Amino acid sequence: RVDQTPQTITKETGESLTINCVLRDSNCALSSTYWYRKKSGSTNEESISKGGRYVETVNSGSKSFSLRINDLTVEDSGTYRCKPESRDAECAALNDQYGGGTVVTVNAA
Repeated sequence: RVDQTPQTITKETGESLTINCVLRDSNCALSSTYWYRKKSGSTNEESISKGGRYVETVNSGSKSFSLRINDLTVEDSGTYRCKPESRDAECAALNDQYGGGTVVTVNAA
């Protein structure tokens, strides 16, 4: 199970936010990690390219990974989710588990 927190975030333009995910109840190693977002109202789930304003931090030992997004704009509003992937029947079945989502609101400032 992927525990993603918080469930909602509201920030002003220019601020930053951090989402945290932890893979629990699994024997699987945290090998690879992915982040996705669907812009508010949109159909399209987009992959998030790590780097720049999107700063991922990983702790392999605790199977925790977080995304800090800096310099927020209105266009960052959306639903975000995380997904681990493992290199074991169970671990093929970690590349099917996602975090439960974070609704992000960034207000014009």
